[PDB]
Amino acid sequence: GTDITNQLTNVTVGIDSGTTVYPHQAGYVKLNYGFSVPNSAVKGDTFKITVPKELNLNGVTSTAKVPPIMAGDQVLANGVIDSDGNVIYTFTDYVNTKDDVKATLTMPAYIDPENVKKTGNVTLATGIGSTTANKTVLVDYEKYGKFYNLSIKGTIDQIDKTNNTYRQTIYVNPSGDNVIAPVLTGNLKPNTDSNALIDQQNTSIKVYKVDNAADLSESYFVNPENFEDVTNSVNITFPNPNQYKVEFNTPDDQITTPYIVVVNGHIDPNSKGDLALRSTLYGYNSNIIWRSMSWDNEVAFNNGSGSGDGIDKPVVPEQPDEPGEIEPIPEK
Ligand SMILES: [Mg+2]
Ligand SMILES: [Mg+2]
Ligand SMILES: [Mg+2]
Repeated sequence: GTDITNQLTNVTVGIDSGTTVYPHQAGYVKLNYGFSVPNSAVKGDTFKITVPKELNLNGVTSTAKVPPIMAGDQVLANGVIDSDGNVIYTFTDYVNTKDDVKATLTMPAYIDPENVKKTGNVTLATGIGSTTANKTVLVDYEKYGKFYNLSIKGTIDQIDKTNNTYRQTIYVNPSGDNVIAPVLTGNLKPNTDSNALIDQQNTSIKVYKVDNAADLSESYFVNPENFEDVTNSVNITFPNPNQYKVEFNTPDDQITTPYIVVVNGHIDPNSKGDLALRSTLYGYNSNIIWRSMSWDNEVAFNNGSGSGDGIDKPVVPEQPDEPGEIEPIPEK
């Protein structure tokens, strides 16, 4: 179990991405590593990759998998994230019989909103031993949309091209206003050829209640101690084609704090369209006027380009036709 980090040779480390990264358009940076393994290495030896706290490796959730390093079709090393957030790779028995091994590794890295608190420049740094790479990038977060007492901010946190999935978060009432009888709907962005498939089989939804608006930062981060899972209290349905509906039904029939809706859905691999979505928050004000406010999220399901050029903005939809009723397709 010798830490041979300093014994690796021909080491290269790099950070690749555009000058601007868009976390809510499934944007991420690519961390790359290259190195030659000394022949003295044996099964059990390890090496450490220094990871900056500003990034979340391989995914936006804690369950993201650390990819193994390969040698031909054999696993060269298996990695794990330690208590410091760094990655520890442990060599397999491949090094016991193979000499002159040269390896590479690329891991997508997402912006960690807990450590990047608002739109601005951030200096990213990663490395192996004394071989480090640095890059300053501009991280962009859009302010939430607000129409009367209805505020909303939708996102697309990441997509998985091979498994045809995507993860989206919708921040309901980030402004902390008073909303009576609120309802959230998620549709395909209208008049577009969206590739999303929204239904009971393809869409998993969880809802969390935030203690207060003050607990939601400009990068939309909420400390785990300030939100709790209330999926049991809302009514989730899919009343129309490719549309989900979340009725909050709180005890007072009013919400005064933000709510986080996490959507894990799927894409139609045979669709030639992009992942285009429109989220709409409905609600009454004190004067019982039923209104609706939307937010559009769109990203190309190409994977080729990191991100950028997508869509992440507010949209005022045609207001509801009937009070208390949602629209099958929120246009305008
Ligand atoms: Mg060896
Ligand atoms: Mg982090
Ligand atoms: Mg706040």
